[PDB]
Amino acid sequence: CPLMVKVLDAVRGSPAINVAVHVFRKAADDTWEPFASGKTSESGELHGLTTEEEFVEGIYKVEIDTKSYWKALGIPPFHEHAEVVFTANDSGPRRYTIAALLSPYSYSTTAVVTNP
Amino acid sequence: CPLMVKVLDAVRGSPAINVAVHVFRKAADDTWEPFASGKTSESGELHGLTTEEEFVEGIYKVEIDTKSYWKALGIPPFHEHAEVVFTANDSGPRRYTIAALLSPYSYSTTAVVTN
Amino acid sequence: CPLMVKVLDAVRGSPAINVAVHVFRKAADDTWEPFASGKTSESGELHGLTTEEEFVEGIYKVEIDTKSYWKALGIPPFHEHAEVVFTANDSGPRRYTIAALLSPYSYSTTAVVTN
Amino acid sequence: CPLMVKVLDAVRGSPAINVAVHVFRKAADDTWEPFASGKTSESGELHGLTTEEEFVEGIYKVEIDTKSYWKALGIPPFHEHAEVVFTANDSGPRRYTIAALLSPYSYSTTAVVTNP
Ligand SMILES: [Cl-]
Ligand SMILES: [Cl-]
Ligand code: NA
Ligand code: NA
Repeated sequence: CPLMVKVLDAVRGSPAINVAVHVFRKAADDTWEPFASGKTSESGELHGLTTEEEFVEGIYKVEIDTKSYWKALGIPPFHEHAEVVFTANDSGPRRYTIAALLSPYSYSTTAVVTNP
Repeated sequence: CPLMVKVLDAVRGSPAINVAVHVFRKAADDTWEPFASGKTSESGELHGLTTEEEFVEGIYKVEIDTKSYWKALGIPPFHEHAEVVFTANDSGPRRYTIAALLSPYSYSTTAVVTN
Repeated sequence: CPLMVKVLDAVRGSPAINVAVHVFRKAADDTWEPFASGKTSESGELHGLTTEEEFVEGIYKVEIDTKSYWKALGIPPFHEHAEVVFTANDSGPRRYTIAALLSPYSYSTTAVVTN
Repeated sequence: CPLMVKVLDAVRGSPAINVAVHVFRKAADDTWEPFASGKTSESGELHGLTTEEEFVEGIYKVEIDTKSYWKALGIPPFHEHAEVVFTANDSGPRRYTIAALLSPYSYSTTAVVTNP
């Protein structure tokens, strides 16, 4: 599991469940190519997006579909989605956790990068 | 002037208006002594808490009354208040902006310190 | 005026100065068209990106060039940039402040929307 | 495990390790009485602070010793500590996770309250 996504809801104080997440990898022509996707679980987590073999160095984008999440709760949101863009680097063994904390008009995102 | 408080509401995307703020300063006996208080304006800001003369070196606590703010909006919040504790003016006078971004079950606080 | 960007540095407790910001607007063909750009001032603010006349309804993307900011300060950052995507002016004209609070491996963004 | 504390470092993108955490419970005389304490682990977590039996309804304070953490890293910080104050409420079964994300001049705290 080299890449995991965790989403929290700051209004309810809970995991953000059933949030759609789309991952893209930047192609040689500078376009975003679909890479992996899923929906967060009851724990607000999305595991098994990729493998160590496929997750090579590159520029990746994680799109978290926040607007659909808030609309389902009946809360008017600001953003279309949250976008997290970063370079994956082979500086020794690494695991990446992309965390996001959501509010209707604000979000925060943190990366937790560890040596397993 | 040397100490300002700014509060935003992350649910509405607006300044957090009429939020009560209490400032304390740690005394020689280690107790929290009342220092200043007020309420945020329509812009979510609270100015005029103190003066350069009165705002001496010390340990200060800025208590932002978040629970009362959320309850008045009909939203159940988690925290009793947000507490911001810091040493001020230990390298000479500075201007401090204590900013807070509020959600019902989360908040962030940042300090902007200028010379 | 109707669109302002404000950026703070959570490591230094200061405005984030000289941060490049690029704004795009989604076109009818679903592509991101350049809309405006600039750099934050000594106050961490970027004013004058657009006018009420030009800032019509649409989907906008505000790209804040965080990696270049951190690299210039000698700090290794995680993100390439912070991207803020939103629909603007769909219920008539509004004034938008896009605020961002930066750390090397984390950022937050908030919108303050006024009528 | 009704109460857990998790601390992250936003400068390094890592768990905040060996951070001292002190929990207090508000007494009848309005004073803060020591309740539990510990240091965050290699995962930035602090488990086993209390038990379901002892963790009754009340007002609690979680103090995270951020200044000592940053001083050890040689980074000048703003806050003396981060303080998280809340009422524990018996609205059915509950687990509380107090999360904190630390930067030298800013921190964020979130509560994740779940029904186990
Ligand atoms: Cl003042
Ligand atoms: Cl503008
Ligand atoms: Na994975
Ligand atoms: Na516990």
